[PDB]
Amino acid sequence: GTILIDLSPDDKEFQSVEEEMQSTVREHRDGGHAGGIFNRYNILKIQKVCNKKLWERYTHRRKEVSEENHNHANERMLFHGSPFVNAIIHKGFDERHAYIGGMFGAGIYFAENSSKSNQYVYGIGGGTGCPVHKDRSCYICHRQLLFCRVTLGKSFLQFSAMAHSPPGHHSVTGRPSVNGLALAEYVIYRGEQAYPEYLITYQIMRPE
Ligand SMILES: O=C(O)COc1ccc(-c2nc3ccccc3c(=O)[nH]2)cc1
Ligand SMILES: [Zn+2]
Repeated sequence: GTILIDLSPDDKEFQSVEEEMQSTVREHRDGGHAGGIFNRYNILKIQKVCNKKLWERYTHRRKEVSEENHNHANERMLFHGSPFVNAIIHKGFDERHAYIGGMFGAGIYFAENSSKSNQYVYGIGGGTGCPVHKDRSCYICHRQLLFCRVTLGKSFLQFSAMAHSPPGHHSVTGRPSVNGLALAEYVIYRGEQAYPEYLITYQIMRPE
């Protein structure tokens, strides 16, 4: 059911997604071990992910959440990096895309910082890096991230340095409690609460 539509670099939509990607890069406490060393990206392509069935799955669940939370879906646009990106865009998010060992239990994790999601493109901890060169900081190989529409509903706040969401909540928020520059991370426990809106193809760029 999925089609991918290329956005032109001239399109205001391309430009606003690129800006969110670039402006949410930060330094990581691993010095770049997982995701590589970079301050910005080379954006090669941005595609809209269009799947009627998956869209309707997401909006159905969004209405349920909304109606459980005084007509407030608490919808965000967040990044997701995954070795399963090509399955997610065709079949949607589900229990197979969960981070079983994540800090907030088995769920599907999203980030405000694009560079945090970049650490997962080649797997947990960056895995063994790119398939071609076995390099977590590869500057040649093309990487992909998703920029996703995510329904948080009532989110349980965890202050901090598939399972079920906590009773009375639709999600968990991991609030950064030590690194003052880190943005929040989020976890949902139902795949229907995210839609993989944009597929972004990019390279990390070697600092000069
Ligand atoms: O590789 C596996 O075994 C299961 O596959 C995955 C797939 C994705 C992520 C993942 N974790 C995150 C944690 C915090 C913030 C953002 C993210 C993110 O973007 N992706 C972890 C494991
Ligand atoms: Zn490579």
